[PDB]
Amino acid sequence: TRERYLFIRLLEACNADCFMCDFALSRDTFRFSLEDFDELLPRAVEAGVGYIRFTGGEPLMHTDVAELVRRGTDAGMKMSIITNGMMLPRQIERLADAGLAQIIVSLDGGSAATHDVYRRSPGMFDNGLRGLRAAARLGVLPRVNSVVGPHNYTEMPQLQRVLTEAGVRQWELSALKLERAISYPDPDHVRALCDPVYDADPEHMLVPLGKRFYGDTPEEQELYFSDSVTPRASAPLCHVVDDVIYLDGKYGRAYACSCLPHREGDDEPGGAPLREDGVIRLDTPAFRTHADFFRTEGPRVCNGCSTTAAGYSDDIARLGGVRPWQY
Ligand SMILES: C[S@@+](CC[C@H](N)C(=O)[O-])C[C@H]1O[C@@H](n2cnc3c(N)ncnc32)[C@H](O)[C@@H]1O
Ligand code: SF4
Ligand code: SF4
Ligand SMILES: [Cl-]
Repeated sequence: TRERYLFIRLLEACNADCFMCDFALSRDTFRFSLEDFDELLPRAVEAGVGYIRFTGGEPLMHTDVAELVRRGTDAGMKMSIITNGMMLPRQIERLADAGLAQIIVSLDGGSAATHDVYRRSPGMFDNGLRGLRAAARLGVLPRVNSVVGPHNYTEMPQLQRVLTEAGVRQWELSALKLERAISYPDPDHVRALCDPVYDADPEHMLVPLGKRFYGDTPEEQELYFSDSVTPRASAPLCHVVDDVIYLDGKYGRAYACSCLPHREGDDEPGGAPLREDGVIRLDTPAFRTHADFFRTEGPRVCNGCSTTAAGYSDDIARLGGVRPWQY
């Protein structure tokens, strides 16, 4: 059984104001605690977890994030953090010294003049870039997450060159996800500008993980551009739900992947309880029931999947295994 990924949404509070995210301007007060993490760590070890990725709102706003990285690393976990990068240059040295194995910075444009507008945070792009360079110089694996849609797809060729030159080693490029329909004026022009990004030489240009954000097959691309269904795990089964646990810290919920799958006709909270009788328990029968539904139904019903997760599941299907840091 494979090294699993544990996501912890440490908090919802954030310091940015992204148009597409429910946590924009959140001052929410929940903070996943060091005490919660100490109870969780042995459960994660015995559940087969080899990676712990902190996310939420903005993990660098969590005052204990470096200590959480320390304790995770001392238990043999590969620690990762997803950040908008605003505070990354100030904290990257302490995070690297605490054992941080990977930093993920979210960049949604090819320059400060566009990214800082989309996140309404002047200086965020430059600080993210600084932090990525410093992370690489400190031996931390640098990855970038990008959310692409009709508003920024023309910037992706430029962002590819920026990331390549900066020494970023992984790049998730995945579609904007919204409740409302998302339409592009000219899908052929999206392919015209972004096919060269995926068709670049992977040893000279950084090529995104997994599937193309608009789909790999004509059928996937038709479905993305016409009915706003994003690419998802293909074939008959989604294998991500065996290797990923996502903890919504604030509520009490564990999900079987980081896109937090929800049944259509289901008002109840998604996923499964993180606690049974106030005790943290992973892979509970309720969780396995949740994961089993999407293992078989995910490829059919999931509308908010990511390019990274879809390519991960497909490699398990085609090759029976994944490389390190493929999620
Ligand atoms: C919710 S953020 C939290 C971590 C950190 N604040 C950051 O932005 O990197 C986690 C990831 O989800 C992405 N994301 C947020 N809203 C999205 C949306 N509506 N559609 C697709 N991705 C989204 C962000 O760009 C980010 O890479
Ligand atoms: S910085 Fe991250 S958590 Fe904050 S609003 Fe943007 S995507 Fe959401
Ligand atoms: S297909 Fe569904 S359950 Fe599987 S990784 Fe994608 S969003 Fe998650
Ligand atoms: Cl890949």
